[PDB]
Amino acid sequence: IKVFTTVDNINLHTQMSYGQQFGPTYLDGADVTKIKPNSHEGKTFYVLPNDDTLRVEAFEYYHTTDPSFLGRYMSALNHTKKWKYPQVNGLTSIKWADNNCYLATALLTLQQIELKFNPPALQDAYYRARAGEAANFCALILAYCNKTVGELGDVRETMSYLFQHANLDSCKRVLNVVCKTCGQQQTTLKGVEAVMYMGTLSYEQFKKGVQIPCTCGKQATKYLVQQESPFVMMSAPPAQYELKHGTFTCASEYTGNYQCGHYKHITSKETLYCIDGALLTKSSEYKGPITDVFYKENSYTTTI
Ligand SMILES: Cc1ccc(OCCN(C)C)cc1C(=O)N[C@H](C)c1cc(-c2cnn(CC(=O)N(C)C)c2)nc2ccccc12
Ligand SMILES: [Cl-]
Ligand SMILES: [Cl-]
Ligand SMILES: [Cl-]
Ligand SMILES: [Cl-]
Ligand SMILES: [Cl-]
Ligand SMILES: [Cl-]
Ligand SMILES: [Zn+2]
Ligand SMILES: [Zn+2]
Ligand SMILES: [Zn+2]
Ligand SMILES: [Zn+2]
Ligand SMILES: [Zn+2]
Ligand SMILES: [Zn+2]
Ligand SMILES: [Zn+2]
Ligand SMILES: [Zn+2]
Repeated sequence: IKVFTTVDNINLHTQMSYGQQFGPTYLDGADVTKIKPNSHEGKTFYVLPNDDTLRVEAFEYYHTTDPSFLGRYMSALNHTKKWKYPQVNGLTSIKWADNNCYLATALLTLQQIELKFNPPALQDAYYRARAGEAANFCALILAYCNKTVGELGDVRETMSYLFQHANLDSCKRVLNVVCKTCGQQQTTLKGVEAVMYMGTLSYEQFKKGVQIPCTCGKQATKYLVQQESPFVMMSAPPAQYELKHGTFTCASEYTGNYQCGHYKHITSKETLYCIDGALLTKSSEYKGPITDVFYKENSYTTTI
């Protein structure tokens, strides 16, 4: 049966009654390697790279040479295609399934922050996600993050993985630490390290100064001097926090114990919204266990 095989669903290649024929083969998420070619006449078949043309084309689309990627990608795709993606306040979320709470919180965050992905696979799926088709994008996140369906995940970890696979070259951060004995030292962060900070949740507290230790046991302060990024992520261990409307963009809510809780998404619009997969809850002021707060920026210069 004359059929079409592909590695990226972009460049298509036109190739008896699948392992001996093509190797590991997939058709819409399902592993058909142990099947025989009927209704599968002319359909596009995902195959593993086995020639140089497909090996080089696989890097053009996925920017990876790991032979496990496609297998881990189609393995996650079998579940994500069965997931439901409701539109909650103009945003695509995921109904609870296979411990996808941290994935849904990451999907809502990405729809509200500016990010340009370097791999065309992530970028092309990023556009399809905002439109409503978030299956191919959720599976790709699991593949790039080396995570599997059902495994427990962390929002700060998953975002950090994606941030490295994205264009944050123009993102700079000029920090200044001063010591009561050593003196004043200036540091500059560029890329993924310039948009993230684990420690405090308040962007204003980062500007006013945060107490950190130097080589000397004496306490030093670290304050932000210059920031040049479309957004910043502020992270801290889960504690109680009051989120004021208009002072932030979106925030992540973790409830439970280490590697044992449940993630919830909070966003700021005309009023504070709380998304729990397919559920919605409004509030004027919010207070709860917040672990990550996202703030929007463009250019900031300190007064000190
Ligand atoms: C869900 C999940 C999946 C994977 C995951 O991987 C991380 C592994 N890396 C290193 C490969 C982590 C998490 C997770 O829990 N993250 C949340 C946000 C989190 C939660 C907590 C936290 C709550 N209560 N307590 C108390 C407690 O546990 N007692 C028994 C009293 C601790 N502390 C944290 C401290 C630091 C960072 C995150 C913390
Ligand atoms: Cl690369
Ligand atoms: Cl499922
Ligand atoms: Cl869950
Ligand atoms: Cl990349
Ligand atoms: Cl903001
Ligand atoms: Cl949970
Ligand atoms: Zn070709
Ligand atoms: Zn790349
Ligand atoms: Zn499932
Ligand atoms: Zn990678
Ligand atoms: Zn010193
Ligand atoms: Zn010092
Ligand atoms: Zn208000
Ligand atoms: Zn959960």
